[PDB]
Amino acid sequence: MDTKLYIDGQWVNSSSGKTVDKYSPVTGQVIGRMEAATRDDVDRAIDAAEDAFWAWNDLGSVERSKIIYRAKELIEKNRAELENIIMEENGKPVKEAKEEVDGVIDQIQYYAEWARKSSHRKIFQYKVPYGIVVALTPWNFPAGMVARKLAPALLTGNTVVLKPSSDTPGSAEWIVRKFVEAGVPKGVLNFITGRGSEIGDYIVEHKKVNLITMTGSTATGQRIMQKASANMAKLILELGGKAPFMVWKDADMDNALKTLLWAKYWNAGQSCIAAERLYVHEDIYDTFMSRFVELSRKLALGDPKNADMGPLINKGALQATSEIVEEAKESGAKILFGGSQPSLSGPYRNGYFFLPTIIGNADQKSKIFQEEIFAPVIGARKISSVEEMCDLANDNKYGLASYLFTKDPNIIFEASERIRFGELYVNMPGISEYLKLKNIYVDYSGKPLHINTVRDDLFQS
Amino acid sequence: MDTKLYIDGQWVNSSSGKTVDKYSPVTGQVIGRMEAATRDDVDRAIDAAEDAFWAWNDLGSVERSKIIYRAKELIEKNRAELENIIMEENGKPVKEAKEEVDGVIDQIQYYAEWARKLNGEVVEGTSSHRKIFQYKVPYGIVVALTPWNFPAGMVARKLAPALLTGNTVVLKPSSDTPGSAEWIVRKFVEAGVPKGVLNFITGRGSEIGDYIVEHKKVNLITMTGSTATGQRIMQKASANMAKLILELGGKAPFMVWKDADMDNALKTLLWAKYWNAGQSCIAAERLYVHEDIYDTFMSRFVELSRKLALGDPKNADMGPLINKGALQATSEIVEEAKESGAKILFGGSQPSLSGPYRNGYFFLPTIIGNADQKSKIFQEEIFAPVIGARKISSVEEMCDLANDNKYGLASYLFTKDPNIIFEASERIRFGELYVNMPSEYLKLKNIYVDYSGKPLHINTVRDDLFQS
Repeated sequence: MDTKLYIDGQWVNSSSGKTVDKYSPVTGQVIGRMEAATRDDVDRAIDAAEDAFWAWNDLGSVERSKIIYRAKELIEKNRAELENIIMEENGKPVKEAKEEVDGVIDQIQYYAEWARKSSHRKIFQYKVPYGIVVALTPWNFPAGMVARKLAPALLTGNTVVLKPSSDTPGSAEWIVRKFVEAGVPKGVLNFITGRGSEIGDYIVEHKKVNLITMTGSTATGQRIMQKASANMAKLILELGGKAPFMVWKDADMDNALKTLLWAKYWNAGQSCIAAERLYVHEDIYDTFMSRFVELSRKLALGDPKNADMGPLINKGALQATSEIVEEAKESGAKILFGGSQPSLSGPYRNGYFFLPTIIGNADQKSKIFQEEIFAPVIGARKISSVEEMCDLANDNKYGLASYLFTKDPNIIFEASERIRFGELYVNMPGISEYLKLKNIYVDYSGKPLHINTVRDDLFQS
Repeated sequence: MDTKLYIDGQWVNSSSGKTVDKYSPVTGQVIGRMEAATRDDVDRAIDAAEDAFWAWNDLGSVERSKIIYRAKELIEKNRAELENIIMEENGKPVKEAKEEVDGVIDQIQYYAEWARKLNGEVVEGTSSHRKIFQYKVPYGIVVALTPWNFPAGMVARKLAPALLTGNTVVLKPSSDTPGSAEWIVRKFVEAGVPKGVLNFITGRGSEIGDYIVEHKKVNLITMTGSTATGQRIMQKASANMAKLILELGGKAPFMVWKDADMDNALKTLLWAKYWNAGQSCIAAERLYVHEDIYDTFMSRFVELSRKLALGDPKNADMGPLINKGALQATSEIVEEAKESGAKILFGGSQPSLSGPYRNGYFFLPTIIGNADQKSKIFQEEIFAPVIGARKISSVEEMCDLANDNKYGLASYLFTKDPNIIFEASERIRFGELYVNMPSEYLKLKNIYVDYSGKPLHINTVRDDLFQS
């Protein structure tokens, strides 16, 4: 499909006339185009948003919620199309796509459901929009993330300029279209595609932007933060991590294995909570590793209609992965399975597929263990004590997700405090952020004021 | 007084040996010294904090609260000393100092009172054999950057809650007001804060400030000060991804409609501009008065200003500016205002005071008319006892004037028309509107547990992989 821009209620082309090609990660062939927006286009979008803001605000939450509900309904009616788009653009297995769609739907529903939800001195506390919201959605879940971003912002009465990832405009565009159909007014939602190397910074630091909501890589987040010093925007940033996966000697093996499989290979490891480091107890280690290898052997790559795991999002990512693997190799590491592209028939051989890759002889200090991978590759390391394990877990710049398999309650308890991570998943696999409080303090006594530091003998005249 | 560093439980000197002189804003003479910490010192402090963190955490909230209470009590016992220090370092009128002290005490009390009240929570999972445990935990190592304008109160605001929530702290106060901060730190130590939990670093920000901000091991930065400084801090923290708590002042419009209670309004204005010589985040920075009363009001204001005494904290109504530099800046601003049309209706210079006080950094209450809405006086933060005034003749116009500003934190309105008040509640785009009157330190972490002890079924993991 060819995607366009949506600026002040119209589908338009880039003002410069430039486009960017969209490649299929399944075939490696161009399958679409998107418009490469200019600074000018961005500005226009922002202006539109500004214009629409007050009107949007005045409609009240209820009306907004109605619209949102309608949009959701529309999406539900045509979910198949969305699923197909997802399959095209990201190569996700069908099941995964379906799941994502479901999630999107549910989140929309949930966000809609928040609609309407001295003695002579009072404080009035209103909760009001921030104003103009810029939404940056990463292609990890190019629909789900959009849903997360757009809905609540919209409900709280903010106007929006959405820029999706250059890799996954299509889904986002579709969503936008759906929203428009549902009755979002002109200027309330604007859609801007384009290479971040040209416009991303500009979009971030623009004079009129009030809030930025973003999910993606840490570096990108950092950059955004740096930029926003110009306009003092409120920042909502989710920036992934390097989740340790810890399996103690007493773990239920099968379950653990399943969890590991999910954690690494769901969306080919391209997640903000994916298993990034494997730590297994020395007593079971070897056996466990084999089992894992065996499991990996059985996963099919290729067509979304039947594959267990999809491709990486683009050529560049694939290349990076390859480089990482090479680095691992050319520094001692044993590749226990995979470590290359698969060998597939027909169009699929030029897709960006990478084999499930498992690495031993793995240095705790190496790139494999210290830098985010975001791909179906993991290094494994033995452990022999709880404290040691904890130390290993904590030895990272990133602290988002973590996983633990054990039946020892004490250990679990201890990790609850010792593992310094935002989520710990044990034996298993926000709306207010978009509102600003304003206070109005009123004194209606009508009596003379007395202020400690102002002498009242100034007012016996 | 000569202040020092507190690093890993010891009072020490700077590693470089260098110090910075502290001037009295009342006399303009050097009255003390503080140590000019090095990068190395900062690093050491950070390390100490890191070391102490776990121990501090393990003590539990209750113990921490106890300590805090003790500290508060100690402060109360010796508040006079603190007051005196404040008077020395900032030249605040005695009353103001007292008020500040009171505030400090109260905030400490309040923060102590949250012990055991931010407990964790247990909520339902996605089945009857799944639970999600939500603990509230410290961020870790906190850097606290306190300003000079409320050099005790701000410290109190920063240190207490952080300490209670189980964070360890490296405090750097303003180079203009180390003494109060130091005293507070000492008090805390006396109360029983353990080694490394609280570290105190003084030093010129031009050397170390950036370094302190962007250090690898820092988890949270809490700061109050100027907007530019805040921006800089933000920029720096891209290096370490620290959680930021920033309070950055503003340019508060002061609006007086035709039906205002005159006297009260005047009093409020006086408070707003001249409290702490206008050196406050929510101080009156722009004056808008209704054309029907304007002239009279202005005179009245002028008259009031005439009556305010400057000089010694023991008897003055208003204190000096914090340093020579600030004074100079103020002077420059005034000159700019002059050399571009403006009528100085009163003041506009240093006062004429006897003895040592004439070399202090006092500036007269300054009131300016013929004031351009687009000028520096109306668009850039002043933070001094100077204000420009402008007529208004409609509500909409007034609103527009108010909103025409880069910085929007506080605002004041005097009127008896309810409709107007209502309208401003939505039309004035400011965080606080004063009408006819003058957990951040905790991180949530989740633990998801499945206890079923049964085989898991995950849509995308085929169970036919485990029929062998």
